Amino acid sequence: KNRPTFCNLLPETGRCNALIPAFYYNSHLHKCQKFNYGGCGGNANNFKTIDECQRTCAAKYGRSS
Repeated sequence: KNRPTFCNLLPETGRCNALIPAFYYNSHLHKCQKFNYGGCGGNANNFKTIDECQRTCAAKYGRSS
């Protein structure tokens, strides 16, 4: 019943940091935001780009063919 609001949740890199296309939605920004990740931690809020980040936290767009 209705999705969660993890988009507001605060993820964790895992005491690390490295250039990686990690992306998630920010309510204050009302859009997606890219964050840095390496491979130590990782919370629910964490995608690979604005695409998967827009269909999971934002609305749905035309993506099939």
